Amino acid sequence: SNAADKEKMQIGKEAPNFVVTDLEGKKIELKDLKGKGVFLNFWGTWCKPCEKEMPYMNELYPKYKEKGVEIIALDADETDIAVKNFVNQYGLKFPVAIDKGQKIIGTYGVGPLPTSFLIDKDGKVVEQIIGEQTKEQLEGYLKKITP
Repeated sequence: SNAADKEKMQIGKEAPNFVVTDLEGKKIELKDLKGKGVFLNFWGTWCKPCEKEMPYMNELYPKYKEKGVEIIALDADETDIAVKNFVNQYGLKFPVAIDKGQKIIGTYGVGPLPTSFLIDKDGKVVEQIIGEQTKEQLEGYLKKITP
């Protein structure tokens, strides 16, 4: 079997590492991002609260990226075509990746979408956030994990 079968997300403890390819073909490994805050967002193109908040994230991203915060938007296993088209129409600049198999979703215990996790520079999960957030709200979270 695999040890990751029994990996577990705990508030105030190290995030379950994962490895995905983003839509620009680039490798993301969560552990590689130690030194940065990470806003880990689980989403979908059909989820209206996800759709409405993602422009907000997009307007916040340049601001917080320089400050060493990464946004990783994990899509809930839709097609490459459905997702590339969504990202395209919105002009998203932050990393987007499809969680093939919904594996990472399972590891993270995600049900309702959208769900976000705040991961700080140590790679510790500090907060789990459920439901659509406002731009003001999102910026708050992003400040909370600025390195």
